[PDB]
Amino acid sequence: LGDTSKPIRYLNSCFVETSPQLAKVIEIPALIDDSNADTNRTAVQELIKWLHHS
Repeated sequence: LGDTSKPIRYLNSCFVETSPQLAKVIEIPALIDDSNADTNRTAVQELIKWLHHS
């Protein structure tokens, strides 16, 4: 229930944003839109591609 226009931040073991390949935790700003209860398929596609050998 947030804003579906923010980028995706990648976090390593530390608290500094780094390269996507050397990342540990994915931070999705929002999934369900706060305007007309929409859904964003970009985030799930990125999650699917990242949850692999990357």
